[PDB]
Amino acid sequence: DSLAPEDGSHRPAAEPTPPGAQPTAPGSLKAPDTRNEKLNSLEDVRKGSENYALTTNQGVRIADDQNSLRAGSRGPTLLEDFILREKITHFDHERIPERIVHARGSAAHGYFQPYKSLSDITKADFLSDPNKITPVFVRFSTCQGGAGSADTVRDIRGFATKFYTEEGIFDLVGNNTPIFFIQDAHKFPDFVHAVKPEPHWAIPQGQSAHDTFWDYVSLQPETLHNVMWAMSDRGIPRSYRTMEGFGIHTFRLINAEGKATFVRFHWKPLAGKASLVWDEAQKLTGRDPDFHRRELWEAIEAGDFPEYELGFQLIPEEDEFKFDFDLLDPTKLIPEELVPVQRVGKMVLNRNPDNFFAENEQAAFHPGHIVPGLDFTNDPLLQGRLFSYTDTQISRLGGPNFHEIPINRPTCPYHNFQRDGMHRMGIDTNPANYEPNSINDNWPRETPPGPKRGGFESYQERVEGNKVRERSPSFGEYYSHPRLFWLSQTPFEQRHIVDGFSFELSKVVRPYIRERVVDQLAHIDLTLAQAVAKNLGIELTDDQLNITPPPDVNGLKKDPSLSLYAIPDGDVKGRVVAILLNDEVRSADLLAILKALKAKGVHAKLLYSRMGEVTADDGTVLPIAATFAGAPSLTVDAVIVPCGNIADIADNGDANYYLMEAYKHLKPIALAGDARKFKATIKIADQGEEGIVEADSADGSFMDELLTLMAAHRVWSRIPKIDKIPA
Amino acid sequence: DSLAPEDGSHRPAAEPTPPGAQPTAPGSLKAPDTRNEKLNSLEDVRKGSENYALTTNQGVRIADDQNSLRAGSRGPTLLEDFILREKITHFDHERIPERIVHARGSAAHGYFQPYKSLSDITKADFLSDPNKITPVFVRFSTCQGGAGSADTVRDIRGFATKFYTEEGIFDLVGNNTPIFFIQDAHKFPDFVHAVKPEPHWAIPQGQSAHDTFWDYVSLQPETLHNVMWAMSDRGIPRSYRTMEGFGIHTFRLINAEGKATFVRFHWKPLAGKASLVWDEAQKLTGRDPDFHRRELWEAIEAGDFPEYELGFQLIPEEDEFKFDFDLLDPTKLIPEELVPVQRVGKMVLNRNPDNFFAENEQAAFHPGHIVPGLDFTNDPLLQGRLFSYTDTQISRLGGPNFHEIPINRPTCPYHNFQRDGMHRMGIDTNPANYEPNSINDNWPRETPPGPKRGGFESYQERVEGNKVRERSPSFGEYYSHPRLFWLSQTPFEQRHIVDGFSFELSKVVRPYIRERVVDQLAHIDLTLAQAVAKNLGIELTDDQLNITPPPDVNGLKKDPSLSLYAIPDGDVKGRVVAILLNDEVRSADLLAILKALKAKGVHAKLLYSRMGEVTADDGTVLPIAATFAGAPSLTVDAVIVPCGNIADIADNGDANYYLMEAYKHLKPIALAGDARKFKATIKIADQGEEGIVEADSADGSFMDELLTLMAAHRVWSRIPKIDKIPA
Ligand code: HEM
Ligand code: HEM
Repeated sequence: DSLAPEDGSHRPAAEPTPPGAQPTAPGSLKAPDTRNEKLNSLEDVRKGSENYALTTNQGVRIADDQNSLRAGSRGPTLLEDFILREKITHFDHERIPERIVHARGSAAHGYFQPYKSLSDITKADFLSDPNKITPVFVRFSTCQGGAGSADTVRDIRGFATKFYTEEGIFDLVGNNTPIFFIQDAHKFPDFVHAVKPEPHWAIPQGQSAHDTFWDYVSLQPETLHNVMWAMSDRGIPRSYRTMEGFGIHTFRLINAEGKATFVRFHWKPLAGKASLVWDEAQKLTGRDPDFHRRELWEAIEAGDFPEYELGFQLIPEEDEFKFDFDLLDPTKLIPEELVPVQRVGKMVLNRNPDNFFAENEQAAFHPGHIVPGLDFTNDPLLQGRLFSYTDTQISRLGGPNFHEIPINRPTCPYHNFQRDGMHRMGIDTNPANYEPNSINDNWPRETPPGPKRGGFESYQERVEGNKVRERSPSFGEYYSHPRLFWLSQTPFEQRHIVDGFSFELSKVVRPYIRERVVDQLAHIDLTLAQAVAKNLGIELTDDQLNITPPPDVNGLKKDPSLSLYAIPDGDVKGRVVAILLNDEVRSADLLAILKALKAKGVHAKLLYSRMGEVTADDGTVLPIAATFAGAPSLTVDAVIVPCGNIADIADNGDANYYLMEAYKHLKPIALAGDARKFKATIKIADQGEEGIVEADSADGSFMDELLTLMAAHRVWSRIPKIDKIPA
Repeated sequence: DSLAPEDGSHRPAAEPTPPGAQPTAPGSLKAPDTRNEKLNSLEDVRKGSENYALTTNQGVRIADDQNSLRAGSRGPTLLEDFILREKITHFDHERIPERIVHARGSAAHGYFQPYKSLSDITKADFLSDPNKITPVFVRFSTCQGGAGSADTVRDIRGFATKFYTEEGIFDLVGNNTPIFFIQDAHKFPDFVHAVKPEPHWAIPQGQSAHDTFWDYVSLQPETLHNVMWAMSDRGIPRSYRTMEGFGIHTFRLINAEGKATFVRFHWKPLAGKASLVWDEAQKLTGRDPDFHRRELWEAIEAGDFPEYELGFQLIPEEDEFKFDFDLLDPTKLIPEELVPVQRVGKMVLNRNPDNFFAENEQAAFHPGHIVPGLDFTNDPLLQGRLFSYTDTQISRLGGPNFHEIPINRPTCPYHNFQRDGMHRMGIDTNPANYEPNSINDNWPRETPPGPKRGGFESYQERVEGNKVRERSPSFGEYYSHPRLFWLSQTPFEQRHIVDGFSFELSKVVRPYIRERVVDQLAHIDLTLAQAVAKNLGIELTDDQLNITPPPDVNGLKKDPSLSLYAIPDGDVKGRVVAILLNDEVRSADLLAILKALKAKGVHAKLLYSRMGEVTADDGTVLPIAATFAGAPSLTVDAVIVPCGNIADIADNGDANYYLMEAYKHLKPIALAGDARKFKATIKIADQGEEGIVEADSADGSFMDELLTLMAAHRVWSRIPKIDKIPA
């Protein structure tokens, strides 16, 4: 045949295009000129296709790939069909075990560069010079669900970064909240068992809203801090581009003089912090369970590269015990009001992978993979993680040679006396496979530690204690950080936390677990406890009403850096606006709308009651991106309704529903000319309302008003009004 | 210790209870007295818990399961902590590869029994006596998505049954539609690759609504038949209890005299056929991705055992060539108007598993597992399946001894000379591991074929032809079955098919693919092609308008057994009704409502604006099951609103939205007394309308009317009215 069309419409343009303009494709075909040392080094295993003959894996050309070999055209298939058997066998063996946690994830390639040399505090080569660029590979993920679960669940998110440094791979394997649920790695199977689907029936997926999770939390108050972050809007990010990242544990930075400095790692999203609202997130898991995966991929194809600032909280070794919390306790955060985040460098994700399985699914990150200039601490959760990644990757990725899988390979040299193992790629020519050896003059050889290019030596921390299985008494405080978090949130963020706990505990079948969680909230803050209790039909006791609130954290009664929205940081580039078309669109409005959006890097999606095209007043042919039902308001940041023949869409139920949903979800809406007739559906004032942009036409200040609302993300003042709308 | 409450509310009652009344639990604890030979034979591997000490896997009691061993309570974790290392190691290795296809599935144990001896047509032991009971294990599944994807997607469903017979395991591995998409097994990797998530970015999950699927369909017209079924409401079943099951392929039955009879296998749902509507199914993927799994599990815990009647379509050997279609072509169905389904037996699923992973995830089904009395045919899709299941299970389940994993083990004797392999459990004492042998007097020994308890011998079919990779010319007809299916559907079923095609093609980014699909629909039926074209903004050509319709199927212009709903078969037992409460419910209404529902085996869920309890007018304390938002109308089959203080929920946006959503999804709604004020929300006439039950109180005829509507499943007459509602 064949039938790719004559117009060449099958193939997407190899240039940045806005979401939905062209079919997506493998990164190296979408952006062939985007390169980095790692992307180039993968060239040996990239496999093309065009102009090549179809063959078996042994290189034999196939003549007929449509039929098995049989004795007669209606006869039995013959065992000698080696073509069919290789093809079916490889298909039969396609799947590998998904990760134990973080199985649902989306990744991209990029690069990192420090703003200045950090040689006074660390000898890490990748932070030693502002013009030294280090390729990275980043994988973002949910945490509980399987690899086929949905993106916009309520859950913690993983944020893992593989740095291909000149002195080794450093993996920074963090999450989107600055603490973890538990204190010691020994409890990790217990916690993860409690949050994952229950064992009898394997329900629920991607949800902590079930009895065993809340049983565990209620019995293990150390979890309450991260639970508070998960119940807030932090648990439902708008995009991986708009959430923070944290390494959680205190690590060490080691300089050339041997000085150790404690450090906690942060990633700041340069697109700003932004989250969905629960009803929107939950409905989006049904409308588009691949929303975050798609959003990341389309941002990079559009040139809206995710950018993050690496930042360090630095504490001198002499200040280890100066806080009212233990620095080694992963359930405690270090307030930025106490220890500021120093900016360190920028990370840009600018290329999607070519093959998700080969590059994303087989990537292996490990917090153990550190480099000279970095070291660990005794945090008891970090200590046990050091054992687990290595162990799980051998079974997940089939053997001990997972570092030879292309995405995992260092770009710098690697030489040692390790040999064999399943799927061994490297063919070693060294005469010796042991050291010391004389037969190869002891090569490859050990290298002493030094200021640069030196071997790894651990910091010589003094260890003094008996061999004990004991929690440090300093870790036995569970309510002051949850309280600090609570008081740092805005009133509307506090309401959403309450709503999250209420919704989750309403799904817990055993009422006494609900009551025990409420009792724990009474140890954090009474207003919080009472608001959740009222939603659960629970009444606090007199004793509960008199629980003394936990102490402030080093005199802090709040830290605004813990809130998503108290300090504006809203950027609109990369956001999307739905434009609800009609069959006689006033092109003056459309011109003005698209020009204003284009100027700020905001994308548009043209919607209608059907697919195809509609023609504007002026004759302009407009292509329809999707239908009102086909691409609901859940997927956009704002909605504009231009003037024209509004009767065409005024009696359309889907069109009205579109605005009711967007209104409920606090998204800015802009109506021009006769589009103002839609105000009745969303029942608000004859004279108007903050959050609803309206004018006779879409001109000068109309688009400016709409853009200012989008920079603020959502219209929080509309909260009290949304409860009367049936949406 | 003592974390369980002293009223014993942590533990669910060991007796049938309605959905939501008690926490769910492992089958053997929930129904200890429900037994069968297979369930009894698994007792040797069932492990309890209560009153035992916590140990390592080697039997060593653990003292402190809260902490790792470290040097000092704030020191480093020590390598010698063997307890931590075993616990983390086992956790790190929990996952196994998911099934290549049908990775999402839900299973239960039950039993089968034939109505009468079928010895005249088959010597299969399990079909030989009405008193012979055969334990079964059934796994239902979706087909495209991973194990963590959602249940109510649009997709084919798998229906696999493992019969533990006295002469061997027979697995009947079928789907919920009577044909498959492709003709020859060589194309299975191509088709599956096309429907699964696209390889560069691994989107979309659980959906065929993407370009590669429709590209393949457009290029391979053999797919159109199953595609028609998938786009119909067949692709979105209400529950696994309410869908049909088919083996698809023509197999053979072989009696004791050696006569072969062609057979196609059917499962009829005794609960009747019933599906969701697309908007409901897609929203239910977000609100409860585990809806079918949960529904199956809770039906069994309630005593609403899923029941299916096994039926055979039987064709004499000499009638092989008497149809317009080839009996070996799996893209063609055998119309029940031509060859009736003979009732054969009943299957009842009456016990859930104890551990989903151990029993469901490791279950292994193979269509090649047949028993004497059955045989295969040359259907080329079935022939290639024979090779694939064995192959894939060794990698999925770790080795060649997967038949020793408890759920997969036969209940009958198994003895042979096979030895070793990974994870070997059986310790063979036979002196010989080969035959022929004299050292063990040749045991175990082969057995001749015979009427009962004999060895397997294949039916001696004549084979005549050259070795060729060639499709039979008899399979080259692709549009008459699609058209037969189309014409057999009700008008509302036809609209739902049109809507499915239009929705899915609107998600295809390359417009030419949409056009190619429409052209293939114009070879099936012009009305169908025009309606889908209109929704895509596509205009058929004059040549497309003149394509002659394909021929009838052996004189048939329709067959009502292909419709879900043209012949009523509606059962209400097991269905559920939402009851929207208010703070002063009129208990006369509630007593009448609940007793009427209870008499027909219909469940109820009492909803309110919060959790806890509400008090009825006469002091009756009413326990709240869930909130309006917490348990949406998506999860119920009907909604009743009793009288009382309606002002309490009349202003509630969620309560109104609950009715608008239920109304739009065609569910019966019943309003009593003051609850009739809600009619304005759903814009129903003053006089009333069919599908809305209304009266002054919930008495005599009110509940009979509502139950009548529930037996008809949905209110199809309301279809024209739902478009004006913004829901
Ligand atoms: C501060 C606490 C933790 C953080 C921030 C964290 C973060 C993550 C992330 C982001 C991933 C996915 C990396 C990817 O995208 O492939 C991951 C995977 C994993 N984590 Fe951790 N995790 C933490 C605690 C733990 C603990 C305590 C253990 C066990 C002792 C653990 C065991 C695992 C395992 C087994 C995997 C799968 C790795 C693989 O298959 O390649 N995690 N974790
Ligand atoms: C009439 C056509 C087909 C039907 C009705 C069918 C049905 C099913 C069902 C219901 C399952 C899941 C069983 C379970 O619940 O574990 C399954 C699995 C599977 N199917 Fe088939 N299938 C068909 C065609 C094919 C073909 C043509 C092939 C390959 C040549 C194939 C390969 C597989 C594989 C590899 C699995 C996974 C088995 C395992 O891991 O245990 N299927 N199929």
